[PDB]
Amino acid sequence: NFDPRPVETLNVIIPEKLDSFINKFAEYTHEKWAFDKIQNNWMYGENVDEELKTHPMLRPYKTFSEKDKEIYRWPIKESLKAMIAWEWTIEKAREGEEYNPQPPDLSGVTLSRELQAMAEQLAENYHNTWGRKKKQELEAKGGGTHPLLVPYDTLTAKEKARDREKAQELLKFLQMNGYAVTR
Repeated sequence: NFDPRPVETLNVIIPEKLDSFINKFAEYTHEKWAFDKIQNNWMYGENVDEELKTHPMLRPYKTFSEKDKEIYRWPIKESLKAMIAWEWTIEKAREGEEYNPQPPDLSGVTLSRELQAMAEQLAENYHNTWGRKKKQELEAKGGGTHPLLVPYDTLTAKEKARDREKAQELLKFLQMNGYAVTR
């Protein structure tokens, strides 16, 4: 049984100051995506094409329209709104330690046990968001089920990994930019 209730973000307001973090982290997430594509021999094209390995978003984040930037900014805003809804504090406590994209490597950033615990809550909320969306999709398309429509805690480690990776990346990037996140 699975009744996912992701945190309701619609009326959560992110403080204006965090817009600098949103834009830097959006840029990073695009750069990481682009890096992997370019490593796999992808190139700029006017259309997405898996045969030719072209993609129109293989160019600098700074050249994007607002709409295209929002592709990366929206999920980050949704993450921060969850954190704010949970009454976590996010404060710039320290100076940050921070077409051929070469994004920062996050593999050397270590989260405290307590930040890892916070990453688990984020990960579960990602799963709940996907899950509630998936139930609506299924019903709109005529029913059926999906094997991952189970509570987060019941997922295997492999099934948890994508959500865990997402949550860690956000917290690591916050830490690298000098933010303390507490509850």
